[PDB]
Amino acid sequence: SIPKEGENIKIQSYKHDGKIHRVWSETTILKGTDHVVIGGNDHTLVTESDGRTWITREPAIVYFHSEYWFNVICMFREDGIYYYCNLSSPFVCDEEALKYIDYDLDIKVYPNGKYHLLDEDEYEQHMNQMNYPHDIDIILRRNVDILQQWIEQKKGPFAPDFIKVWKERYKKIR
Ligand SMILES: Nc1ncnc2c1ncn2[C@@H]1O[C@H](COP(=O)(O)OP(=O)(O)OP(O)(O)=S)[C@@H](O)[C@H]1O
Ligand SMILES: [Ca+2]
Ligand SMILES: [Ca+2]
Repeated sequence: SIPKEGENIKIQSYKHDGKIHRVWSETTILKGTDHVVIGGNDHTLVTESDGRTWITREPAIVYFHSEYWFNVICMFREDGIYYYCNLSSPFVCDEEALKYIDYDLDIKVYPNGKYHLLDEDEYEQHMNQMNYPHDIDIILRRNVDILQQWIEQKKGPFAPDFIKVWKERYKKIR
């Protein structure tokens, strides 16, 4: 169930109601442990819930954790490193894909370190429409606070040395 280094995997995101949200066709595995999966992708096909497709324009390093309710996408744009963080179930991985539930809230981090919590409106609507249990609401709000602290502390994928190591490792394997 732990992906191997050099493996190309699919990533499948779902909503709480079981519907597919988004699928990324190809991510190369850089690190696979029981707790952490790091991958890189570049010009991967992306499929939306209506089947519509688009191809990513730039490389990304992706960070998944088995014990935290978020995952982190690290983007290399012309004026520096952008992060897009999903609030989410932790991941599971099987032969089909690395899989998680998308829980609406998102955090964007700019090259200057500024972060913004996005999609409180999306979250409120979906939590009512799909009847998220109280304990999911508590865990997600706890994990928003944990993720803001990781960003402020430059912990995990927010460490500049993390970016140096994995961006170079992906450039070599690709
Ligand atoms: N797994 C991924 N691999 C590569 N790029 C990704 C990945 N996930 C997100 N991105 C990039 O991160 C940015 C935001 O991701 P989106 O696909 O917009 O996700 P999202 O923010 O969860 O959207 P909503 O709120 O569900 S419509 C875009 O630049 C994406 O290309
Ligand atoms: Ca999201
Ligand atoms: Ca969202």
